[PDB]
Amino acid sequence: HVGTFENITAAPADPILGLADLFRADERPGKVDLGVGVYKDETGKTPVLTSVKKAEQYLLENETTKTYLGLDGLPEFGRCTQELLFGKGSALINDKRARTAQTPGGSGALRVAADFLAKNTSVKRVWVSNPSWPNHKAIFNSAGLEVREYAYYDAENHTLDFDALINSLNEAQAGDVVLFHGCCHNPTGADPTLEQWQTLAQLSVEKGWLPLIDIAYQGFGRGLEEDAEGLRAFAAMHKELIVASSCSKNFGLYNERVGACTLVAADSETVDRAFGQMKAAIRANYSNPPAHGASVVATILSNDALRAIWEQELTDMRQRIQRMRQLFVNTLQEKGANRDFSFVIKQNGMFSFSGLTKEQVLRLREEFGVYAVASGRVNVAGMTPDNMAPLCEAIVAVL
Amino acid sequence: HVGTFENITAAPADPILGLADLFRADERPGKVDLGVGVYKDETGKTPVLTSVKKAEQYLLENETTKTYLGLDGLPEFGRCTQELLFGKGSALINDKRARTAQTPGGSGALRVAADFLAKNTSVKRVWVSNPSWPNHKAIFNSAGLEVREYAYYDAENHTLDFDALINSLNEAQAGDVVLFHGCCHNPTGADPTLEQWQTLAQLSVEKGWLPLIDIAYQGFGRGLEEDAEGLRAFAAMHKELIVASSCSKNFGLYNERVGACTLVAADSETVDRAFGQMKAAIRANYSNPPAHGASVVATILSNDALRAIWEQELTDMRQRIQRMRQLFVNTLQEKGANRDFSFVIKQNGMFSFSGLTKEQVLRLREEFGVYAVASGRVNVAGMTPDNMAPLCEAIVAVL
Repeated sequence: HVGTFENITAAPADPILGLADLFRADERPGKVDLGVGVYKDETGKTPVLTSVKKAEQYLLENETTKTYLGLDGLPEFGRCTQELLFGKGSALINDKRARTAQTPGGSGALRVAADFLAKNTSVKRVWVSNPSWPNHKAIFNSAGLEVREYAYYDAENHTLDFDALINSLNEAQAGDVVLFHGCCHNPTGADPTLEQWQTLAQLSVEKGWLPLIDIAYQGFGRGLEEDAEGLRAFAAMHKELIVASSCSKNFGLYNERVGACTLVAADSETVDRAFGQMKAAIRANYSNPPAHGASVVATILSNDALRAIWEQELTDMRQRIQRMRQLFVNTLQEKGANRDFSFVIKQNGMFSFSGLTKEQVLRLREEFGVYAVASGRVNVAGMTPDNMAPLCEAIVAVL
Repeated sequence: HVGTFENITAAPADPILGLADLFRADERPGKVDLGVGVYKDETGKTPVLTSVKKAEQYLLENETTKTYLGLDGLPEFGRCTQELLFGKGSALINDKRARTAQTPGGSGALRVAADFLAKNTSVKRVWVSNPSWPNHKAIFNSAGLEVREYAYYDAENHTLDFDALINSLNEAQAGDVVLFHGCCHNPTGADPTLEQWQTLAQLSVEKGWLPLIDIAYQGFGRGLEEDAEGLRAFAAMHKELIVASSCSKNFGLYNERVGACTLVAADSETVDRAFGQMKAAIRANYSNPPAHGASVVATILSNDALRAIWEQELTDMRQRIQRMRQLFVNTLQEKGANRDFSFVIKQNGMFSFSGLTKEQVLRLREEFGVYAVASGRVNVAGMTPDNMAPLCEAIVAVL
């Protein structure tokens, strides 16, 4: 009998992993990795937040069981998540129109949403932005859902081409899902203004789309509340929506897999009915979600002092990112960049498209030891006041 | 337009939660919960193990980042898992034939295995015992795989009807997956002898089944090494295996979602191809597995002192369960039970089928506050020296 695994085709090499290997083997002292996918501080570290360490100590000292939680996880974490998303006192929460399942990361939430939609609704198609966050397609396709892209970023002029966006969405049908990044669009950093969000929300009601908001950077754009404005504009106008939220970045809890899938429906009866089926989707997957990270988040958010420490940590991250954005632009100008990069200070979060070609990206790595991903996406948190001049000189040299 | 969620039909109520609800509302003091699905100690608690607390303290002190690891999780956890499953000096390990992805519990492992099989192999069918763990069907069905049942337990006579088992498996085709519980069959507690495992292993090679060993109770039957005998009998004889392992029960890490999916193939290059695609299945699901529980397990197993503590704790759990089995039988006899329950003494792990009718189970609950599941499955870890007499008196009264 031939082996069941004998003829499996190798998965394509991960170009990201390959760059990471090359980088760690690179012995040049001047090397700089702008391709990284997580936050880094000024020293190049991705530390455990102090608020998280404190919460973990509290759990160490107080947890008396690790017995299974329900399929939807820790109720307190669900409540905290809904408040972050919709605001405390939200009419939506008061009307009991939202149900939240804690999931292993926003990634887990996206897959749970995908499986739930596939098994219980007529949704066939999910629309995502161009450029897309690479992982959306794999997740939705895995559940049997088609993924299509709508117009979003004007790469030549470095803008969110809103008119192109709206027009391209005319192709989306009632009952399709349209996925928007809540804030800090990954990878462009180009977000709708509030007016644009309101226009999108109205359009979604007129066209009958089911909005899915992927929000993994609440707090990295302009602030916690500001960053939720778009989501809330949608929540105000829609009877239904899905939110896949993450605490990986804003709590620095990446590997603990802390996020949630929130369902909103027209009324309590409907959302409860839907949620029962979402729980079934969870039962057929990983059964119940990992407690530690969600416990940490609930612990931080349900304590005034810890929460304040965390909010400052988040503000510090946001502001370092903004500083690097401004310093990048100014240093490019100082180094004689032959064109303007002001778009960088108009963009939110750790990622922007540099506008560099793949050839320029290659040249940057080979000649200058400056690493970016093929798309030209750079993580400004990979920049520091000490590495900024040489990396900008390098960029100017390849323009 | 409206409601994508409006036409969703209600999930059937799950009687488990229903029974938990009933139990919770039951204010009677004599309550005995034999329906629970986790280990409980003599005081009726599901504690965090001391070895685990020590490991968590060490992590708090030493961890400096929670940045994403690979989709396969923590390498050291993978290695320790493999060593537990296959033993020191395993030729299989020496030949580099195994790869392990840390997953969110054995449940996550089973789903990942299912998705990996569905997307990359010709497996159409997974065979499970009658009865088996209730979630197997949902998990495999979710991935598009049919689930079929093989004969296993003779409920009238309280035996693993091995001849019935073997014959029923003649229907399993080459390339089908056949799932066996590694030890402490859930829910019967009836395990194959080593000779029976060897017979199954040989049959499996002859018939070309892909064995999937679901092992969630290693150490609860006869001991760590003994409980792996079955798995190892399969490993000795097979070019390919999948193991879904869990640390939920033997480390008391239930809600941290610590388990693994281990692929074994004919050789290193083959298992690498398979493993790459398993990683893709993970990427389309929850992406990274949750670090905390796996870090705990790796910390314990890679330290001689901590490991020795953990093994003693595991022995204590195993031995308590065995003592309750013995005590249950002796107490029923002394209480004049109108029949023999001696089958309970030889069964392995925390579960047995009591043989009580649903009428008797209902009466047990309504009249005596003794809670079993409708199937008559009892969790003997729900028994204690203190509750044993009234428990057995209630049972005698309903016989």
